[PDB]
Amino acid sequence: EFHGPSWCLTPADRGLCRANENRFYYNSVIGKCRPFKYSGCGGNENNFTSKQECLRACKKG
Repeated sequence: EFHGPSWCLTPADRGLCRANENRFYYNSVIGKCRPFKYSGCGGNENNFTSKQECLRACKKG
């Protein structure tokens, strides 16, 4: 059904810069966006800052 992009089901990038942030990662198992300590610079393009945007993007309802 979906084309299958390459940045919504990728593993949460957490290993590059050195900053203890808090981005919302979309879990492909439960579907809910679980916040994770994002390193910072470098990583995939799925680093959300809120939860309403994470669901409105990969879920789109």
